[PDB]
Amino acid sequence: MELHQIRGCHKNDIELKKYNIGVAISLGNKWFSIDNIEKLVKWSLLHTKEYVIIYIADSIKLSDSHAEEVAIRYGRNLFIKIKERVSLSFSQDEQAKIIYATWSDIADSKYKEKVKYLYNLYDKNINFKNYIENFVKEWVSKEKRTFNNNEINKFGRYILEQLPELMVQVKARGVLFEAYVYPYKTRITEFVGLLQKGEIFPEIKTNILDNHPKIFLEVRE
Repeated sequence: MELHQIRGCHKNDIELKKYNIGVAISLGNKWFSIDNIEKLVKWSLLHTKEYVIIYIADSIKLSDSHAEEVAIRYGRNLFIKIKERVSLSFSQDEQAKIIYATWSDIADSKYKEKVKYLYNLYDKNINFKNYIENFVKEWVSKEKRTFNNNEINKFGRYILEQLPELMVQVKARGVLFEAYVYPYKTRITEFVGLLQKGEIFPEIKTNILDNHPKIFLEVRE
């Protein structure tokens, strides 16, 4: 595993250890085996400024929040497996650098205001709604299963919940992390790139972005 492509800084800022690094796990994505998560976490500990923040970032009713629901159904059991692998793979010195951020650790009141902005935009702006939905339709068109329009719309809202964490630097239990690692560029990361630059839906940048954009580090074998 090494850095492939970087959006938001130069290669020199990474080998200089300027930033804390988040490991965004897409639970249910076949690449995020425990072995690959361990390799992302290993790489992150070696390149980080200080901390590695592990969190659930995607999931393509016991809670009003899909990301919360995911957290309590599956995110906890995943965190339990990662913890045990880590305590056998790393020294007590390294384990102290790891923060297991739950959805509620990240989605504080400031975060929820951003999400709420997006939800309202999804409901009142039909171009924005239509665009978010097509991300969903693209994904589902590479899966076998079909989905109705009502579920497409629901899946779109799930994206908006995670959007601020990809766009802005947020704190996880009082620890700012400026960059996150992910094994592949996606349509989401290209979308976020445009949002941060105000080249698409510029109202979003005006209302939720703070001139400290999340840095995306593409890291894989």
